[PDB]
Amino acid sequence: GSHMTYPKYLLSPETIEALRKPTFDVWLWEPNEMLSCLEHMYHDLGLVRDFSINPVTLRRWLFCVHDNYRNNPFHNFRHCFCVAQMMYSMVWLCSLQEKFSQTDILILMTAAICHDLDHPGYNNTYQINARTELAVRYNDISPLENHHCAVAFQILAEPECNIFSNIPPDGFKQIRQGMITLILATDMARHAEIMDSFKEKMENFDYSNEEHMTLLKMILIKCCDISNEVRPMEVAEPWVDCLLEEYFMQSDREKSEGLPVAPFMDRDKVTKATAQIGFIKFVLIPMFETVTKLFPMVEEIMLQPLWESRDRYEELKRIDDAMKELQK
Ligand SMILES: Nc1nc2c(ncn2[C@@H]2O[C@@H]3COP(=O)(O)O[C@H]3[C@H]2O)c(=O)[nH]1
Ligand SMILES: [Mg+2]
Ligand SMILES: [Mn+2]
Repeated sequence: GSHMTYPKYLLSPETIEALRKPTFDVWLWEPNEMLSCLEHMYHDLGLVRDFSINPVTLRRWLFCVHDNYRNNPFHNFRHCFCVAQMMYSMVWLCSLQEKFSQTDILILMTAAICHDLDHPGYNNTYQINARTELAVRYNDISPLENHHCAVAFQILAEPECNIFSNIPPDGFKQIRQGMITLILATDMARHAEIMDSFKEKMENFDYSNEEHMTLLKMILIKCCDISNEVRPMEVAEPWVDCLLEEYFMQSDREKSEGLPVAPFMDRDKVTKATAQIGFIKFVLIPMFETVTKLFPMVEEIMLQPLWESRDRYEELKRIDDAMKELQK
């Protein structure tokens, strides 16, 4: 309803409102628009207010985080924007502010933004098997994730980027610990371990028990990370071709360098459909089923799109298969 046009990085009222929901079209926007969005999130969640974040530093820091993501097909700035924007969505969808402190929100949000810093676009198995410098550096223990985390704090140690410069040190120590746990929790090698620890607490969940809360925070960041398929089908789908783009780059290389190839990155055997049916049925549906025991509104906003996406890929596979029966 506006009297004149604004530049793009002046988000409109429509965009700001849309940003609260997981229907948001994470493809519409260029990096500067995404930066303004992340910025708005910090103000709107009251984090600028409650941690005295100098607002120019907030901007400088985000631009700096941006600079430290690489131009990978999948593990890129736009992916961290998805993860952060889904977390933002979740704060509203689950009323996380009723249950969590502002320090906990700061952790969730900053860990979402930082959780894949400087990802080289080849996973931990490649690093370990190739004996990369990262694998040697981190002794084969969640090397990518430990690195993302280290880069996060290197950025924050530069004073012009230090969004925590006005938090007292006890606060800093606490945010740092949370963020480390959360970013490390994103390594999928630990998925069943973390899911088991959570389910065990979920036998008698207790919002006043820090250990219960830490596990909830780890499940929350894990949901957000692997949440592409929760989004509308037109927004979700292009991500799968990016993921395969990386997975196939890795397996080419592995083949070429004599290293073990994983069959789920095997060009000859893998399909969008075959990639997503299992990942939806046996990773995403069940994780969100348990979150849903705490947050039942999660069913309708997030389990439904997943059921729909599983059903669609199942159809797709039926036709892809028909189609390779014209071949070979
Ligand atoms: N098959 C499939 N795997 C995914 C999908 N989304 C995330 N993953 C995997 O989950 C991993 C989680 O952390 P990263 O974001 O470091 O790398 C991710 C992918 O390997 C998806 O939509 N489909
Ligand atoms: Mg990761
Ligand atoms: Mn990620």
